[PDB]
Amino acid sequence: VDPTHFEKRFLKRIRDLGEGHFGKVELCRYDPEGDNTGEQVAVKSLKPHIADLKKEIEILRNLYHENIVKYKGICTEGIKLIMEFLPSGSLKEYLPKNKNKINLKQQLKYAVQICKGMDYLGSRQYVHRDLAARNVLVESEHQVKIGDFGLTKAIETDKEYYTVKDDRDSPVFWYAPECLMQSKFYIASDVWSFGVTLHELLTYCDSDSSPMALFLKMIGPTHGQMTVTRLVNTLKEGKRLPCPPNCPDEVYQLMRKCWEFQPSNRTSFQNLIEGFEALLK
Amino acid sequence: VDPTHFEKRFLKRIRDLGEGHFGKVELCRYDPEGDNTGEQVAVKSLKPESGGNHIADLKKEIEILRNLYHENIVKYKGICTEGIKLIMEFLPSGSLKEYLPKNKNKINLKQQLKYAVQICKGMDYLGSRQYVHRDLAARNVLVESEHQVKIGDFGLTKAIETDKEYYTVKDDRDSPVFWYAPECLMQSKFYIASDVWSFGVTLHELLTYCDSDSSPMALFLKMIGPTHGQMTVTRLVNTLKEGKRLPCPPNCPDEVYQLMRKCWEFQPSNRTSFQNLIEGFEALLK
Ligand SMILES: N#CCC1(n2cc(C(N)=O)c(NC(=O)C3CC3)n2)CCN(Cc2ccc(-c3ccccc3)cc2)CC1
Ligand SMILES: N#CCC1(n2cc(C(N)=O)c(NC(=O)C3CC3)n2)CCN(Cc2ccc(-c3ccccc3)cc2)CC1
Repeated sequence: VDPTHFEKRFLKRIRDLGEGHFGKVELCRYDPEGDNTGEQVAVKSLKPHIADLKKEIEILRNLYHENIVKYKGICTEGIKLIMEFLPSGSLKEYLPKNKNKINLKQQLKYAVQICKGMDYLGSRQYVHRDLAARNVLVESEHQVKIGDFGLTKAIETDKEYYTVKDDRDSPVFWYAPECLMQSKFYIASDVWSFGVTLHELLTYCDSDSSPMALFLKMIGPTHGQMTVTRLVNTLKEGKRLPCPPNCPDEVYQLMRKCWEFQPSNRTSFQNLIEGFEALLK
Repeated sequence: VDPTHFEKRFLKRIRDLGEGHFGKVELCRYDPEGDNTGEQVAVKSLKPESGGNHIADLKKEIEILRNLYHENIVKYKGICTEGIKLIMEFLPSGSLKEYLPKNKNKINLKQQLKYAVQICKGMDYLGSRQYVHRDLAARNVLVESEHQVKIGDFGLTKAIETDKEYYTVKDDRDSPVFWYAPECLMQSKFYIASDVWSFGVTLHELLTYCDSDSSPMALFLKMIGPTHGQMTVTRLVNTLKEGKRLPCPPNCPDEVYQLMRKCWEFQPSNRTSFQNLIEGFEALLK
């Protein structure tokens, strides 16, 4: 018996966790005894892209880090990705609900854990390209995990970036200017996304101070097909998301190093881990 | 009786000639005698659910056109007030987009260069009055006769301040991006030199008889290509940064393509002027 082979006939749908417009992530129970005692799993599948999900499956199968969601296996009819279920969900769901329990010290420990997870990915020559609070899962009050790798791409040995072709669904309010301007994705681009994610974590993912809400207030909400060129212009003039309420200036200064215009001038994940650990002493 | 005062009760709507986001231009007959012998007129008006600044902007447009007098600018006729309406002459041939595909056999290169000259004279008259047009495209160039064109819409026209070189725009979501200079796409800044860049695109349209399969939009989307209703403009900017331009129209001589390329220098200060373009076409027509 292969423990990473899930039979379709025992994978019972409970409900949806998430949707792109090419597929979904569902809560199922793997229940081979038919009595509802089976483990709950998160199951990624396509609407009725296949090559892309097969590559994503193969990336996650071979990642093993305490701050990366666990691969559990596949269901093959078409193919489904079986992952551990984290019932606390993303930081976007968990933080608004748990402000009273989650103080600054705990936010800096989640930041360190996100940086460790990201630096392990970068070490395997991957660029994530979708690092946001909605993709960071809460394992417990004390631990988070990167929970989705839908846009993760390999960087070829002795290249520095991956160039993207399908960009129409880009999370632009999280993207470094080289991604907006030239569709180029470097590890330094994930560091820029991490700065935005840290901004979300420090605002407890409140929807009224999201990266999108705050950038739209800055550039104007009614520019349609010009939205992205105004955002790049704004970033060109030096403007950045403001210091979160209650956020100490030396945390804000580590965030700002994620957002130097030029990839080569941004902080490393290792430098961020050291900065946060210094603040935690 | 003011001949520029059109009474609503005599303005009979016939059909739509054009539609934007906030208003339309309609073919009407102004028929005071009630017997269908009145003149046909083109009528610009706002949609009911109009919006914030649209009335102010149409009233500015009306004052702009009222005081333009040039043989290659559509003629103001008057207004209708009740929800103000701009009354213009009606040109039954329509725009180059309607006319050129139907009339390839009679419109040869010499006639195309004369139309280019007449567009540049109209544009240089508008520039002379400190206006930037910001919408110069074949769909806004009307055909008076086989021998004459007129610039027939001023919906985006603005005054450049005395001792400024550009106008900065804020309402941009409906921009004709495949006609826009990089400084318009990147900074929403509009110079007379920006209208020169649009003129070069409009020349390309004229030289392709406005065929839809070689439109500026079709040719740029095949270059960049059809990516997202959110990243399209930043790919287009990148394409232009790298030096890519619309190719030479089939049958277009290189000496005409070279006048068109002087329109499309990346830096506004490096682009040809309208008076230079007129000179170059006139040299070719000799
Ligand atoms: N991490 C995280 C958040 C997502 N996620 C994963 C888990 C987990 N493993 O437990 C989870 N948990 C919860 O929501 C619990 C109820 C509170 N949410 C995973 C991504 N998904 C969005 C998504 C992204 C990509 C696709 C997709 C699939 C195939 C092809 C193309 C795109 C589909 C959905 C949102 C939920
Ligand atoms: N020139 C030219 C082509 C337009 N146009 C003007 C005329 C004319 N005077 O004869 C014309 N003629 C024809 O089409 C004949 C039948 C073949 N077309 C005018 C502009 N319009 C587009 C447009 C532009 C702006 C607005 C607008 C109105 C109010 C508020 C905001 C925007 C509405 C429509 C397209 C047709």
